Amino acid sequence: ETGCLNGNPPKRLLCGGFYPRLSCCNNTECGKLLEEIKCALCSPHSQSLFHLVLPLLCKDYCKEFFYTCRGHIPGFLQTTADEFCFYYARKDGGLCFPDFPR
Repeated sequence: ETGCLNGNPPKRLLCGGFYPRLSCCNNTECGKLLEEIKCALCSPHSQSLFHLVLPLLCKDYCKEFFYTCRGHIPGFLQTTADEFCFYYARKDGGLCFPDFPR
């Protein structure tokens, strides 16, 4: 199931706080969330995470991201969390971002 957005699968050993052993590679709370989402490219399931360009978000994390970054991101005041997560969160509850413990 693992796969990088590159051609080759991940390599076991820089986003090391999220994917230390194997990978593909503001002071606000929204900034920390933007760091986490930034490190989604280095995920071993990044090819499956990417099927605003964001990985398939978990529902709870999608609500948390929307409410935490609303007002800092253009257009988040122009939509509800239900529609935003309807477009960006994964529905089946399977493999979603974040795919690391938190």
